[PDB]
Amino acid sequence: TSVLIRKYAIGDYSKLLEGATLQLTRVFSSNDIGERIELSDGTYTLTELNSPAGYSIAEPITFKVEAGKVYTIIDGKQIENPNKEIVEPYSVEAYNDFEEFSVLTTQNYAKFYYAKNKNGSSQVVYCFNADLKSPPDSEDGGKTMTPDFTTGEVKYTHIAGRDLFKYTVKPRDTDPDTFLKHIKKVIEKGYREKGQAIEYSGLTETQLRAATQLAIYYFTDSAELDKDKLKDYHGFGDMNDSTLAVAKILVEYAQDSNPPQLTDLDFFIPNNNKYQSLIGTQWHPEDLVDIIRMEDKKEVIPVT
Repeated sequence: TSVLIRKYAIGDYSKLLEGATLQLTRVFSSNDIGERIELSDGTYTLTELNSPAGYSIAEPITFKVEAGKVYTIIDGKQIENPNKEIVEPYSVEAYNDFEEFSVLTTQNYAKFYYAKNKNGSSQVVYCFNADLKSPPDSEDGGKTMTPDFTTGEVKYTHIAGRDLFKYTVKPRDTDPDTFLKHIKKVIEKGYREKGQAIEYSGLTETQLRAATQLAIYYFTDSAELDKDKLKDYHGFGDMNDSTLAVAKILVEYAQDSNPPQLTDLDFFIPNNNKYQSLIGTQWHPEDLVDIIRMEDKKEVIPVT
């Protein structure tokens, strides 16, 4: 089974962290794409022999390879590897479709966000960080690559939508597994596909899309589903009463005790920390490989 060892800096996933001296029980230096290793079945340990400058030594990672599957093992618990990522990081395009015009109530929603799948199709995505920059504007609705993607200024890593709590700025939740369940349930009952059947009476596709986006913000950024609070909140002032009631339905479903009906979703992380990460609406496992992810805490010593 193929694995890629990747070193990251906690709180800034815009690039891999190079210069970490790492040891697999092989010694190597963490690089910018990852260290590829084909391994047969057994139990392995990754140890940071030396951190880069300004970073602390991370705890060792124990993982098991067994029959084409990888499992991370932390304190009496064995879980399927949460980190499944594309081999070429920061190489996928996402865009905001400026060609698409459709009102939320009276104004253009103007938040029609998409990611490009490997085969050139597109999937609806939602912003995961209300305060950060939306994916590059595309005047022609994704038909051509934006200059931000082509120049390499804004590109995304496609990962499996697991271990997502770390990407949030003001999470409502305190438990990452509960958080993941909430997110998967909003997506499940929300707007997933152009042309889908909208079952809520009177609602348009754009209105369900908006309600879905706000329901995501409810969990990622602790947005309040209150008309008076939404007045000046990222355009949601234009959301009508019926549409906010559906946002509330999405949230209340997500919060209920039932397990998510879907399994895994695509997620996308930018190579620019000013840009939002994005939660997807589809699942493309074909390009994802097992990552052994290790993350380093930056030190912050007061300059005296």
